[PDB]
Amino acid sequence: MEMEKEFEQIDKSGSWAAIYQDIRHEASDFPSRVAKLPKNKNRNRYRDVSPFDHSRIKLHQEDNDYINASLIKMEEAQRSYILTQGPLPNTVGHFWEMVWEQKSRGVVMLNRVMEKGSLKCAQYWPQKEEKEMIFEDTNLKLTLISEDIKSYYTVRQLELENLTTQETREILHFHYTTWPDFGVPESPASFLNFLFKVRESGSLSPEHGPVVVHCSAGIGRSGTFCLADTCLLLMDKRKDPSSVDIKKVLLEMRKFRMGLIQTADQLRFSYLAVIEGAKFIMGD
Ligand SMILES: CS(=O)(=O)N1C[C@H](O)[C@H]2C[C@@H]1CC[C@H]2O
Ligand SMILES: CS(=O)(=O)N1C[C@H](O)[C@H]2C[C@@H]1CC[C@H]2O
Repeated sequence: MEMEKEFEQIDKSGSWAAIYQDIRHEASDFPSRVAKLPKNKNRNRYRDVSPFDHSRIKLHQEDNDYINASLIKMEEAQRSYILTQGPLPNTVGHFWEMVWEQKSRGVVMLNRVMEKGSLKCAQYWPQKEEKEMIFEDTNLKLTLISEDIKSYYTVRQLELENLTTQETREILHFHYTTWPDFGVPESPASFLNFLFKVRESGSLSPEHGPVVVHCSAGIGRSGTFCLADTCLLLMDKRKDPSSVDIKKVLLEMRKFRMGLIQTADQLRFSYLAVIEGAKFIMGD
């Protein structure tokens, strides 16, 4: 079925939970043996969210190459994404090592450091220009260059230096700051505006390594971001945009990381975002 009228048909019939459970039942199951090794326990935030072995990002290190991060490669859309958990106190150096080694231009953050009165990820970037961060375990230096605070999101320019080689690179930090502590946003307008700002920066384009996108677990809000982006790109590429099937795209992405889209409300929100976004691109 088309999307916008499949949407109204699920609303009127109140069957979002059943649609979402079908996706959970059909989703891929692949091994994650490296994630579960005892030496990696303090490298995982949640015991039930792990990268698959076949798609995990490897650190360029011989001691321990493990990080909780997955490469999502979308062949028809010609886009790739790295989805990862929010960094832990003992993985902030690994996080920036991955950004460096994978040649990423942008980092997309969809959570606040504290939500619901608890810590959802480490403070992993510097908050003042004159107070830079040094990660001694991976030999990197990170400096805040500029910060632009807007009503729904903040963009930061960062400098990452590989202290072994003295090479430097400019990284863009795109921080969506207004996702509610509970539920999903009422309108997708600010989330779509944010997606378009990431696109306009070059951070999603083939002349760079994959964008790094995270929330707390790296599957829920993060899944919504890449699902919406890929569906909108496919609608632009194809002769028949109504042939894009958001459930099929989501199942394809779940071949590369488990659990993408965590609730039926997130699924409904993803439909809403793609529907509204397709009108602004031109459509209607
Ligand atoms: C009732 S439902 O399955 O269709 N469903 C939608 C409803 O709006 C509420 C509660 C439930 C699941 C998500 C949430 O959106
Ligand atoms: C058919 S589609 O547009 O919904 N779609 C094609 C796209 O390339 C992805 C995901 C999905 C089906 C498998 C794969 O080819």
